[PDB]
Amino acid sequence: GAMIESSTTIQVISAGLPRTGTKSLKNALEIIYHKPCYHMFEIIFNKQSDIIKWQNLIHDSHMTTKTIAIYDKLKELLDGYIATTDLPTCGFYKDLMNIYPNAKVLLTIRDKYDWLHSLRKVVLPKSNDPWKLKIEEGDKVLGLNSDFYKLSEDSLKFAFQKDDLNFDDDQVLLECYDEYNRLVQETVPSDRLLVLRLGDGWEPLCKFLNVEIPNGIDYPCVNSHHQMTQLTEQLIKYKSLDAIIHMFPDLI
Ligand SMILES: Nc1ncnc2c1ncn2[C@@H]1O[C@H](COP(=O)(O)O)[C@@H](OP(=O)(O)O)[C@H]1O
Ligand SMILES: CC(C)NC[C@@H]1CCc2cc(CO)c([N+](=O)[O-])cc2N1
Repeated sequence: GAMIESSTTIQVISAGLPRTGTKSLKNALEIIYHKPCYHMFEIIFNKQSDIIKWQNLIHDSHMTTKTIAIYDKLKELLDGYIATTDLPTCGFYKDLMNIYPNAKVLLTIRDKYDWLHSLRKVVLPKSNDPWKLKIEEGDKVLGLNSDFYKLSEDSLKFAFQKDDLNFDDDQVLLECYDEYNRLVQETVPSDRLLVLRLGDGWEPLCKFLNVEIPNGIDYPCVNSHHQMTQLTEQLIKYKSLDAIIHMFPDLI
């Protein structure tokens, strides 16, 4: 197909929750558009200064005139990106739809129990889980402090629309997961939505986006809980990111 000059603006809004293939999608979108895609990894590795901006945004977003102030902040944060995935953005998908009226919406989904088990190993271990101590240690090596965890928890609460949330309760999380995914499919016009099951790969995505399947490039498969466990252990061992970054080429 012909090469065309794509606009550097948000073209794709992904509503999928963490641990649903969002980093693979981020990588795939960057392969298609040759511009960056937002993801929690963007905050952790490139823009930790964004953390307080997202926290402020979530704080203001329970609240027209104040709507515009928030929408402007949302635009500032996403400037120069061509897509959004993952926390903290995914909870804002309805607002992003208004701000970027020509952007299409994706929903990444998977088996709810596989999701919960992935989440527990990586994002939200039970507070009695000894692994949680390793996660906290690896996080410190990356320079992630209490404000990062606050942003993580608050943006999940915001996505699930729940003033508080027993994070140690599987049944609660499973119910929020199903309800969240259900509400996305109800809220977004089917013309504007593509639902992607883990493992679907390039074809339905590229069709939806009217682009050619990348030549000879397999659809990304990254950010497994096994890989994140290795990253955590390596961070603990070497006490820096830069010491090991060459060992995780596509992941980061
Ligand atoms: N192309 C692909 N095919 C199958 N699973 C994939 C995949 N890309 C990512 N995943 C899975 O999606 C999860 C990561 O999602 P996210 O990037 O949103 O955190 C991981 O699940 P597991 O932890 O169960 O291995 C990872 O294995
Ligand atoms: C030791 C290091 C690997 N820990 C970082 C971890 C794993 C990556 C990660 C990803 C997300 C969302 O994709 C969130 N989140 O939901 O805020 C938190 C974290 N925290």
